[PDB]
Amino acid sequence: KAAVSHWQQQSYLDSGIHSGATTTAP
Repeated sequence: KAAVSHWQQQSYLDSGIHSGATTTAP
C-alpha cells in the first residue's frame, strides 16, 4: 500500500519539467 499507491505521486515529477527536476532531485 505504501509502495503500491505512492508510486504515482512521485513518478509524475520526472515527466519533464524544464528538465530541472533531475538536478535537485538526485
